[PDB]
Amino acid sequence: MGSSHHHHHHSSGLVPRGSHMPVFHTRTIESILEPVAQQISHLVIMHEEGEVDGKAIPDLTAPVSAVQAAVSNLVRVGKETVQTTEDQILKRDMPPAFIKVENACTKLVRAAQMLQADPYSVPARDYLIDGSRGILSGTSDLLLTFDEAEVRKIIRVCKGILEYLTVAEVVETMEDLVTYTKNLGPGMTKMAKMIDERQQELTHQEHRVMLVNSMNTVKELLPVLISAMKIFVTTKNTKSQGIEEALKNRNFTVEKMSAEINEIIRVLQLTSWDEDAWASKDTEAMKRALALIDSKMNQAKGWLRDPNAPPGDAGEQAIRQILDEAGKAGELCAGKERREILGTCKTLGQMTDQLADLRARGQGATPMAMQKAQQVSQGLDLLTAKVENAARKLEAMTNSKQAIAKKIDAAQNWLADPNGGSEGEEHIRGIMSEARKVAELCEEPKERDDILRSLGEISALTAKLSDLRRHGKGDSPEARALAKQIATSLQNLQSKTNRAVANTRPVKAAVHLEGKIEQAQRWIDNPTVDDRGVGQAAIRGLVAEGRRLANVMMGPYRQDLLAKCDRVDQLAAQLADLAARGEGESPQARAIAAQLQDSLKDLKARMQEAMTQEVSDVFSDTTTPIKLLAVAATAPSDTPNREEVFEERAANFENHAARLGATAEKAAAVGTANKTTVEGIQATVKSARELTPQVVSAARILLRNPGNQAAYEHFETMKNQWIDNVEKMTGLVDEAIDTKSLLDASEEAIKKDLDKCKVAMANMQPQMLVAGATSIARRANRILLVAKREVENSEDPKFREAVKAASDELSKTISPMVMDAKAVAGNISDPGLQKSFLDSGYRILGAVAKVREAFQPQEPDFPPPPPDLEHLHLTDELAPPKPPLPEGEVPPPRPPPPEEKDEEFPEQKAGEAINQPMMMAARQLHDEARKWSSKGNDIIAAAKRMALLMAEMSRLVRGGSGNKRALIQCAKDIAKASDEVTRLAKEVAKQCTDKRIRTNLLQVCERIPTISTQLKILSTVKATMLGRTNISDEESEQATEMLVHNAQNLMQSVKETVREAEAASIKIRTDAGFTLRWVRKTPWYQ
Ligand SMILES: O=P(O)(O)O[C@@H]1[C@@H](O)[C@@H](O)[C@@H](OP(=O)(O)OC[C@@H](O)CO)[C@H](O)[C@H]1OP(=O)(O)O
Repeated sequence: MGSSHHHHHHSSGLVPRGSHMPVFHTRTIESILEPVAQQISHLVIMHEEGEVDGKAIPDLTAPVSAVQAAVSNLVRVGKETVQTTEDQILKRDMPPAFIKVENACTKLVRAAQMLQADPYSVPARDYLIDGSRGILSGTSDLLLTFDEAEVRKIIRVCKGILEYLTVAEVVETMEDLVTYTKNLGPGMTKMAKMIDERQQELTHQEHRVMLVNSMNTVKELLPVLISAMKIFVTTKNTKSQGIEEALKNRNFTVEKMSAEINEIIRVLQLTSWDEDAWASKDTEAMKRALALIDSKMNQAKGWLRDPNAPPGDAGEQAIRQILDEAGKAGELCAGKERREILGTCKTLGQMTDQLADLRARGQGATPMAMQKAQQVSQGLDLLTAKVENAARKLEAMTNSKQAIAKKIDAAQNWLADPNGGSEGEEHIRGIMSEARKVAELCEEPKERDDILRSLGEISALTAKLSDLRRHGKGDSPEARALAKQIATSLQNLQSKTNRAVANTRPVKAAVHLEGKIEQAQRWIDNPTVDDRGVGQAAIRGLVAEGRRLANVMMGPYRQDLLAKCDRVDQLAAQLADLAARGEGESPQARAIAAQLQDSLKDLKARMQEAMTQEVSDVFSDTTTPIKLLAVAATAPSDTPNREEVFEERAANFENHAARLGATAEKAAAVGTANKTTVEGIQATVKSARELTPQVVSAARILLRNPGNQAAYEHFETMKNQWIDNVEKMTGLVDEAIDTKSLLDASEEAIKKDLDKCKVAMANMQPQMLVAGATSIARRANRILLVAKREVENSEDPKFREAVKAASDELSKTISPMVMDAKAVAGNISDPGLQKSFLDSGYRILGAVAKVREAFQPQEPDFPPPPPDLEHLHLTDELAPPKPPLPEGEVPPPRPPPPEEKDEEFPEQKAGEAINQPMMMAARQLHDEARKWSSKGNDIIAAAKRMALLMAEMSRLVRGGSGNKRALIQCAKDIAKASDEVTRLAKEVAKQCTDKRIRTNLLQVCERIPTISTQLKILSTVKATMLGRTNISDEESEQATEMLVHNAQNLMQSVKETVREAEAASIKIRTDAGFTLRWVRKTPWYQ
C-alpha cells in the first residue's frame, strides 16, 4: 500500500470519523439496514461455503447486483444532496461515508468477477468480508450523516428560542410585552412541530418520552412566562414595593423552560443508549436530600441550643433525619468525596448517642455536654455545606459537559475550513475554558493534573495556529499539518474530561424497589464480577431506606424495623466475607439462602406496611394548608398581625408541602411501581419543591396589593399549577401502594380518629370534634377517590359494580359527620349527640369495610378440599398364562416419542472462553422462565429457547472459528423466538381487564420487535469481523459492547414480558378466549 520510501510514514490522516458505531435509531434507518443486512448475510454464509466443503461460491451477478440496486438510489440523491444545499458539516462528511459505500459495491463486483470467472478464488475470499462489512458500515455512516442534518435544523430552531428567552430581561413596556408573544408564538409551534414529527421516527422509547415530557413542560410554562412578564409590567409605578418577587417568579420560568429546551437539544442528538442521564438523576436526588435537611435544620438546632432533655421522638429524630438524608446524598458520591461525607455522618452519628444517653442522665448543662452539643451544631453546618458542595459540583461538572458538546460542532468548522475569523476562534477557547472547570471541580491529585497537561498543550498549538492564520500562513503545509495535530488532542480532551465525569458516579442500582431485590436476590449466584459492587450496593440502599423510614416512626415499630435492618445486613455481610474465602460453596451458604432470602423478603413487607401508613396519614389532607393561604392572603379586612398570620399559614404550607414530597419519594422508593411510575412521581416531587416558593411569592404579591386582580391572576395560575402537580403526585403515589392494604390503614385511621371525637366530648373541647372530622371528612373522601381510580382502571363489570355499589353506600354517608358534628358543636346534650353521631358514624366504618370486601376475592369461597381416602391393600389376582389354539398375544407397541423432560441450562465454565456478561444475560432469563411449566405455554417455551441460543451466542463470540454462519442462525432463531413472545404477550394483554397491568405489558413487549431486529443486524456485522485483519481487531473489541448491551436488553425486556404476562393472565375477561397455562415447576410438575 505504502507507495514511497520517505513520505508514506507520517501520513496518519485518513482520520476524520473512521471508526464509527452502526446506528438503527430511526424507523427509516431501521427499515434500510434491516434488508441490506438480510441480503449481505447470504454472502457472509456463501463466503463460508469455501471453508466447510471448501466448495464453489455460485453466480453472484444476481445477488451482488440487487445489493448494488438497494444502495444505488441512496447516493443518487446523496450526491444530489451535497452540491445543492449549503450545509458545511454535511459537505466535509457526506463523501468519505459514501466513498466507503461505493468502495464496497465496487469491491464486491471486483471479487464477484474473481469467482464468476474462477468459482474457486481466495484473492476474493480475502476481499469479500472487507467488501461486505463496507456496505454495512458505509450505509450506516451514509444514513447517519443524512439524519445528523435533519437534527441540526432542529437544534438550530431550538437554540434560537433559547437565545430569545434571554431578551425576556430587556422587556420593560407592556407595549413591547405583547409583541414578545407576537414573535415568540410562531417560533414555538415550529419547535413543538419539529419535535413531535421527529419523536414519531424514533426507535428508542426511553427517548421519545424524554422529548414528549420536556416539550409539554415547555407548553405548561407559556401560560406562566406570559403571566410573569404582565405582573412585572403591571408593577411599574411608585406603589409597587415587593416588585422583584415578579422578577424572580419570571426568571424561574426562564431558567426551567431553558433547562427543558436544553434537555430536548441533548436528547435529540442521541443515536444509541444514553450514559449521561444518571448525573441529572443523582443531581436531583441531592437537591431533594438538601431540601429535606434545610427544612428539619432549625427544628432540631433548637434541640442542641436547649439544655432541657427530651431525648426520644420530638427533635432528636429531627437530627437523625438530617444525618440519614445527608448519608443518602454522600451515597451518590464516588471516590473519597463519598468516604468523607459518610465519615462525618458516623462521627456526628455517635456524638448524638453520646449526648442522647447523657440527656436521660439530666446532663443538659454539664460543661462537656453543652460543649459536645455545640460540636453537633457546627457538625450539621459543615455536613449540610459539604453536601451543598458535592451537589453543585455534580451539576456544574455536567453543565460543563453539556456546554462542551453544543460547541465542538463549529469548533471543527474553524479548525479545518481555514478562515473562521473571530466568530469561529471562540468555539475552541470556549471548550478549552470548560476543561479547566472540570479539573478544578475534580478532587484527585493526578486526575486534574493530567487534564491541565492536555489543556496546557492544546493552548500552545492553538496560539501557534492562531498567529499563522494572522501572519497570512493560514493556507500552508504548516497551517493544516498542525491544525490536524489539534483536532487529535481536542478529541483527547473529551477523553480526559468525560473520564473525569465518569469517576464521580458510583456503582449504581435500581431506582425502584422490586428491581433492587433482583440485583440482590441475584446472590443465589454468590460468586460473579461487579456483583460484589451492585449486589451489595442494592442491599446497601435497601436497608439505608429501611433506616431512613424508621427514623420518622414511633419507638416500638422503629427499633422493630431496625432489628430486621441490622439482622438482614448481618446475614448479608456474612456471605460478603464467606464468598470471598474461596467460594461461598453450596454446604454452608445454603443456611443463609433460607434465612436471609426469606428475612430480606419480610424487611420489604415491614417497609411497605409502614410506608402505607405514612401515605395514609400525610395524603389524607393534601389541600387544607394552601386552602388556608387563600383565606389568609385574601385578608377579610385589616389587622396588622395579617403579615405575621399570613407567614404562620405560609410556613404551615411550606412545612406541609415539603412533607408531601418527602413522603411521595418514600412511596416511589419502596412500593409496587415500575421504574416509569417511580420516575413519574420524582418529576412530581421535583416540581412541588421548585413551585412551592414561587406560589408564596405570588401569594405575597396579593397581601401587598389588596384589590388587584393581576395579583389574583398569578395566585390562581401558580396556586393551581402547584395543585396540578399534587393531584398528579397523589395519582402516581396510590398507584404505587397495594390498594387492599391502603384501605386497611385508612379504616384503622378512621377508627383511632373516631375515638378522638368520642373523647373530645369526654375531655370537653368543641373544635376537637371539628378537627376529628377534618380527618373523617377528607379521609372518607380519599377512600372514594381511591375506588373511583380503580373503577376507571377496570373492565370487569362484576368488580366494577360491586365497588361502584359500596361507593354509593358511603358517598351519601358523609351526613352523620358533616351536618351532625355541625349541629352538636359545643353540645354535650347526651341523647341528642350520640343518637345520630355514634349510631350512623360507626355504620360509616361498616360501609368502608363493605368497600374493602368489594376488592376481596369475588369468585372463590372459604372451605377448600382435603382428600384422605385410606387406600387399603386388597391384592389383585391377574395371573398371566398363554392360550392353546391361537399364538402370540400382548398389549400395544412403543413408538419413538419419550415420557417427559425439560432442557435445563448448558451452564458453561471451567477454563472456557465466553462473553461473561452475555452468558450472565442468558442465565438470568433462564432463571425467570425456569420457574414455570412450558407445557401449555409457548411464551415460557420461547423464553427458555431464547436464553439457550443467547448462551450459544456467548460461546459463538469469544475467540471464534469459521462459525460466522452459526452466529447468523443463532441470532436468526433468537429473532424468530422473540416474535412468538411478542405474538402471545399481545394476545394476553388484549384479554386483560386491568388497564395499568395491560398498558405496562404492551410497553415492555413492544420493545422486543426492534431490539431483536437490531440484534440480527449487529450479528450479521460482528460475523464479518471474527478474527480477520489487525486494524479490524480494535473495532471487533468495541463492536461487542453494542451487541452485549443489546443482548442484555432483550433478556431483561423478555424477562419482564414473562412476569407481566403472567400478572395480566390473572385479571382476564369473563368469556375470554386466549389463555396460556401458568403452573410453577415442581418435582411433580416438570
Ligand atoms: O435469512 P432471513 O433472515 O432472510 O430469513 C427469511 C425468512 O423469511 C424465513 O422465514 C425463511 O422462510 P422460508 O419459508 O422461505 O424457508 C425456506 C423453505 O420454504 C424452503 O427451503 C426464508 O428462507 C428467509 O428468506 P430467504 O428466502 O431470503 O432465504
